[PDB]
Amino acid sequence: CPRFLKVKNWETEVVLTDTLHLKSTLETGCTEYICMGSIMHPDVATKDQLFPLAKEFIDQYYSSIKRFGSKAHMERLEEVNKEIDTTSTYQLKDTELIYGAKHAWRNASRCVGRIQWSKLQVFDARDCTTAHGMFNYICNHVKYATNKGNLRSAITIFPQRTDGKHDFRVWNSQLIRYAGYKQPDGSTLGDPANVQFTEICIQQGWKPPRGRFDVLPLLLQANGNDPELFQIPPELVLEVPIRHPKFEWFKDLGLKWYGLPAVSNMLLEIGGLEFSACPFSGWYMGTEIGVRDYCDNSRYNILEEVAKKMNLDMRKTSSLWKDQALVEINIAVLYSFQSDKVTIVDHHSATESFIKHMENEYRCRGGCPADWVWIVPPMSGSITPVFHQEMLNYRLTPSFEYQPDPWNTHVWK
Amino acid sequence: RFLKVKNWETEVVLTDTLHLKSTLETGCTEYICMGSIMHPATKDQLFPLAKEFIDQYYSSIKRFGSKAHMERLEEVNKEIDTTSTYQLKDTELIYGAKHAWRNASRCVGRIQWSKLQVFDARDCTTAHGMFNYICNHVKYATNKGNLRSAITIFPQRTDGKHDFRVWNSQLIRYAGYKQPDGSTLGDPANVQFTEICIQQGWKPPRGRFDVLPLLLQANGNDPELFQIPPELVLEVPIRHPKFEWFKDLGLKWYGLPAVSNMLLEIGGLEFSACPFSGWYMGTEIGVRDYCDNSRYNILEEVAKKMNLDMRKTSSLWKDQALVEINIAVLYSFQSDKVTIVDHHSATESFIKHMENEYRCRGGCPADWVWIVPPMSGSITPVFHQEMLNYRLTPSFEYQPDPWNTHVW
Ligand code: HEM
Ligand code: HEM
Ligand SMILES: CNCCCc1cc(F)cc(CCc2cc(C)cc(N)n2)c1
Ligand SMILES: CNCCCc1cc(F)cc(CCc2cc(C)cc(N)n2)c1
Ligand SMILES: C[C@H](O)[C@H](O)[C@H]1CNc2nc(N)[nH]c(=O)c2N1
Ligand SMILES: C[C@H](O)[C@H](O)[C@H]1CNc2nc(N)[nH]c(=O)c2N1
Ligand SMILES: [Zn+2]
Repeated sequence: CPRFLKVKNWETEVVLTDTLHLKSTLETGCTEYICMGSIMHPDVATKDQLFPLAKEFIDQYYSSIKRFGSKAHMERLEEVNKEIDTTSTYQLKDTELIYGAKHAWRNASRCVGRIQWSKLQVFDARDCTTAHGMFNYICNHVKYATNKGNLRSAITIFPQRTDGKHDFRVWNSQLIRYAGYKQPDGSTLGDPANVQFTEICIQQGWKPPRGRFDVLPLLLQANGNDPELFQIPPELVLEVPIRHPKFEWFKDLGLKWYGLPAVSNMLLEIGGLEFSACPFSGWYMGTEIGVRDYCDNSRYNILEEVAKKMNLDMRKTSSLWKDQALVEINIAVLYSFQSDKVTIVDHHSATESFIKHMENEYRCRGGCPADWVWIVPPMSGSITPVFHQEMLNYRLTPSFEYQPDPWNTHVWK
Repeated sequence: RFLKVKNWETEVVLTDTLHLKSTLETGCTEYICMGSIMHPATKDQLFPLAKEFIDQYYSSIKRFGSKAHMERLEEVNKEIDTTSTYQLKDTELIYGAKHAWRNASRCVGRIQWSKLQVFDARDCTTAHGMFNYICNHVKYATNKGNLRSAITIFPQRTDGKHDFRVWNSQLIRYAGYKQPDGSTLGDPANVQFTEICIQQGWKPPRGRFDVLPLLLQANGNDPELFQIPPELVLEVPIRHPKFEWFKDLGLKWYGLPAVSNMLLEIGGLEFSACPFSGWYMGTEIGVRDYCDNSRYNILEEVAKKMNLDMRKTSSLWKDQALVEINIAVLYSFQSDKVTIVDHHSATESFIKHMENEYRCRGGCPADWVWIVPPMSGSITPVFHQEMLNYRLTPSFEYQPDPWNTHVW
C-alpha cells in the first residue's frame, strides 16, 4: 500500500495527505474489484490472538502520553503479558479504559460529531454484576448526559466478554426509543422500526400503553443471564413537543421526540478486549429526527399529512411538495429544541465543524477515517461542505463494532 | 462468491453475480475504501481485450462460438498483427456504445441505455468535419424540446499524437469571466476554459450566460474555434409558478446536457472524442449549477427575495431557497415543453432499472455517492438502496484535459 494518499475538496481546492491509513487494522469489505461503500453491514479471543492486540493498544497508549519505551511502558507490557498467560485475558487500567473509549469514538468513521471526541464522560461499570445494577448505572448515565437539556456526551462501560456465555448486553438498540405496535389490519401504531423489539418486551411481561410515543422499558442482561425489564423513571426522560415558528397548526400534529440519542447495541473493542455492553450518548443533529425518524416511509412517515396542512399540490412529484414539507418539518424540530433549551445541532453547523475537525486530524494525526455515505446529511447534501469533501474510509482500533442482536443468540436458561 | 444487496426501506434483497465479470480496478482495497474519491496500447495487450469484447458481443446476440464469431476473431487477429490496431464493425460500435452507458456506475439515467442514437463519425479528418458532425448531433438530440439520447464517435486513438479531442468539457456551457474587482461573471467553473477561447481569438460578449464556442482538435492538430448556430442552442428562461419576481433574477440555462470530455473504451480501442447527451435531471441545474458556492451561487439572492431570516443557519433558509429554485427549474422546462426529469421520478426509474438488470443480467454496478441526488437524499428510494460498485467494459473513462498534454 502507498504511504501517502491524497484527498481533495472540490469546492475549496484544498488537498489533504493521509498517512494514518497505514495503521488500518481490519477489513472494509471492499476489494480491488468491488466497492461495498454503501453496504450497511459488510467464541472468544485465544491467548495467541490476544498478545499482539494488547501490545498494539498499550504501545499506542504510552505513545499518546509521551512515555513510549519508558520503564512504566515496558512494565505494563510485562504485566499484561503475564496476565494473559495466567488468566487468558487481562484488565484495563482506568486511564487506558478512558483513552480507549475516546479513541473508539475518534475512530468512528460514520460519526459527523467527532470534533467533540476528547470531551466524553466515561463511566466505569465493570464492577456491575446484575441487571438491577445495570439499571442503576444506566439511569445515572441518562441523568448525567441529559443535564436538564444541556446535554453532555457520555459512555457507560459494563464488564468485558469472558467466555462468551456470560455476556452483558443491553437488548435495547438505543436507551430511549418509542414502541411500535403492529395492528390486526396491518397498520402500525408508534414507531414501525421497533415492532419486533416491542413484541419481545411485551412477551417478557411489559404492559403496553399502546400509544404513539410510549418510551420502551430497558431489557437488561447481566453475566449471560436471561434479560430483565426495568422502566426508566419518566422524569429522567427529557422530551420536546414539536411546534413550528410560523405554522400554528403544526403543534396539532401531536409530535414530540426524546432529547437524548444513546446507542446501546454496539460492541466496544479495546486492545482485543470486547465490551458487549457500552451504551454511549451525545446530542442530536436535527435531520436525524426531522428527516429520518419523521419522514422515512418505514418510520413515522408524516410528509403527506404535513403536505396536506400546507395546502400543497401533491399530484405531480415535480411540484417538489415532499421536499417543501421536509424543510418545514426540520425547521420545526430545530425551533422546538432551541426553544426548550435542549442541545441540538443543525446539519450546516455540524458538517462545517466536521470539516474543521477533519482538517485538524489530518494535520495532527495524519488522517481522519470518514464514511461519506453516512457523514453527508439525508437532506440538502450538496449545500453542506462534506458533500464536496473526498474522504478515505478505513477501520482503526479501538473501535465501535456491530454485533448480533441478543435475542438471536441468547441461550435461555 | 455471490453478493447480496438490501434495500432497507422495502427489505428487497437482490443477488449480484455480474460482478464476477469485472477485471478493472475500483481503487479500494480490503483495508481502504475510496468510494468518495472522484478520480481514483500494444498488440499483445490489444488482442485479449479485443477477444473478450468480441466474445461478449457474439454472446449477446446468441451466436457464441459461431462461424461468424470465429472469422471475426481471426479477422481481428490479422488486423492487430498487421496494423497494431483494428476497426470495429458498425454493429459492434453501436453495441459497445450502448453498453458503455449501461455500465456507467455513476449515471442514474440508465433505464434508457438501449435507446441511444449512435452517430459514427470515424471518417472525420478535420475540425471543420468535427464541427459539422457536432452540429448535426445537437440538432438531432435537441429535437425542438423532445430530447433524444445520442452519441457521436470520432476516430479512435492511434499513436497518442494524433488524438481527436473535443476541448470543451461539455458541448454547451456558459462562459465565466474573472472581473477586476475579484468577483466572477458567468460560470466560475469555466473561467479557465473561457480564457483559452479568448486567447485563441474568441470575442467575449461578457454577459452572464454567453454560450461558449466549440474548440475542436482533429488528428493531433491545434484546436480551432467554431460558433454553434444559435438556433441549434435551445435555452429555458427560469421562472417560478408562484413567485412572480423570480423571472426578474434573469436566470436561464440550456436544454442539452452533453458531456464531451470523456473517453469511450471498447475492446481495447480508445475513442478520445465521443460527445454524448441525454436530458437533465432538475437538481443538476437547480442544486449544483446554481447553488454550489463555487458555481452560480444564487441561494443568498433568492433567500433575500423570499424575505427569509438569514442570521442563523438553523432557520434552514438555505434549504428553503434551494427547494423553490428547483421547483422553478422543473416548472420552466415543463412549461417550455423541454424534456426534464425530477429527482423523485429519476430515482424511481433507477430502482426499477436495477431490478431489471439484476433479473436479466445478474447485477448492476452503481455508485451510491453519485446516484443519490444532491438534495432530499433519504426521501428518494436510492438513498435506502445498497449498491455494489465495480467496473465493467465497454466503459466511459476520464482522460487528461487536452491543454495539459498538447504540443502546439
Ligand atoms: C456529541 C454529539 C454527537 C453528534 C452530533 C453525533 C452525530 C452522529 C450522527 C448524525 C450519526 C449518524 C446517525 C445515524 O444516521 O443513525 C452518528 C453516528 C455514530 N456516532 Fe456520533 N454523534 C455524537 C456523539 C457520539 C458519541 C459520544 C459516540 C461514541 C462515544 C459516537 C459514536 C458514533 C458511532 C459509532 C456512529 C455510527 C452508528 C452506527 O453505525 O449505527 N457519536 N453520530
Ligand atoms: C437520458 C437521460 C439521462 C439522464 C437523466 C442522466 C442523468 C445523469 C446524472 C444526473 C448524472 C450525474 C452527473 C453529474 O452530477 O455531473 C449522470 C452521470 C453520467 N452519465 Fe447519465 N444521464 C442520461 C443520459 C446519459 C447518456 C445518454 C450517457 C452516455 C451515452 C450517460 C452516461 C453518463 C456517464 C458516463 C456519467 C458519469 C459522468 C462523470 O463521471 O462525470 N448518461 N447522468
Ligand atoms: C440503521 N440505524 C438505525 C438506528 C437509528 C437511530 C435511532 C435512534 F433512536 C437513535 C440513534 C442515535 C444515533 C446517534 C448517536 C449519537 C451518540 C449521537 C447522535 N447525534 N446520533 C440512531
Ligand atoms: C464534476 N462534474 C463537472 C461537470 C458537471 C457538468 C457540467 C455540464 F455542463 C453538464 C453536465 C452533464 C452531466 C449529464 C450528462 C448526461 C449525458 C445527462 C445528464 N442529465 N447530465 C455535467
Ligand atoms: C443503503 C445505504 O447505505 C443506507 O441507506 C445508509 C445510507 N446512509 C446513511 N447515513 C446515515 N447517517 N444513516 C443511515 O442510516 C444511512 N443509511
Ligand atoms: C467528494 C465527492 O466524491 C464529490 O463531491 C461527488 C459527490 N457526489 C456527486 N454526485 C454527483 N451526481 N455529481 C457530483 O459531482 C458529485 N460529487
Ligand atoms: Zn470501497
